[PDB]
Amino acid sequence: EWQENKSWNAHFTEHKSQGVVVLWNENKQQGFTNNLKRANQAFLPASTFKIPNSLIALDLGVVKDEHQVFKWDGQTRDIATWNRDHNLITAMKYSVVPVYQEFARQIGEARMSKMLHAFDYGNEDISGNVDSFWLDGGIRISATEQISFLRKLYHNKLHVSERSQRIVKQAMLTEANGDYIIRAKTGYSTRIEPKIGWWVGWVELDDNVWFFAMNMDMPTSDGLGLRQAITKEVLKQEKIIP
Ligand SMILES: O=C(O)c1cccc(-c2ccc3ccccc3c2)c1
Ligand SMILES: [Cl-]
Repeated sequence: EWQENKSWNAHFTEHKSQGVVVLWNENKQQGFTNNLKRANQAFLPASTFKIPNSLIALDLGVVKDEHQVFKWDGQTRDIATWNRDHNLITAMKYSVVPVYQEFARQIGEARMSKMLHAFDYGNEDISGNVDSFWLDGGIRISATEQISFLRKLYHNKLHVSERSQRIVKQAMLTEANGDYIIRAKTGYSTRIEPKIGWWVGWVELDDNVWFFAMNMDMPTSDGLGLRQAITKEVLKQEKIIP
């Protein structure tokens, strides 16, 4: 059951942008969004794919645990934080594509495809290069589809071990204070139009969980901070966070 609240569009327009925020109240099993059409439009997941990618790599033993070090390959890239050693935690924190590209190559197309179908993840289509299909291949996912996937992750209901799901939820940790915990993952899609940014995850409260998934137009990297800012303004508006 779903309600459309066009008043949230103000948060996008104030910043001369366009996008969708989708909220899900777990206690009440009710969803909310500013744009039901865009809520169900499928986009490239980009670095939000690092969630399913981590789960599969851990569950197959490609990644031993969250401490295993993935050594920088020595190739200088334009993102400074990528030119260093990483573990699962920091690789997630800094969206370190090269690390996850090597995961995908070791996972393999066959096992990746099988796992994404078991996850019911998006259109489950890995068409393209195994090490970049989530950036410029055929895989697509909508904001509402992100929520269904995330809800299964939260409840340890995905078809991987509980350990794998706990580790990935730890690596998703983004913000925590006395009022809430946010576990989430950002995304930035540029190789295929329209260029968008993602932010998907959930807000843990004492007595409830609010799942969220947003995407917005991102013609330039200058607006990437709006992914979190716009999401948080909606959360504040709905009195989910002070
Ligand atoms: O936020 C992310 O989720 C993310 C995921 C993957 C890559 C990048 C990325 C890539 C190129 C950039 C260029 C200019 C400024 C920032 C840039 C950031 C960000
Ligand atoms: Cl944690």
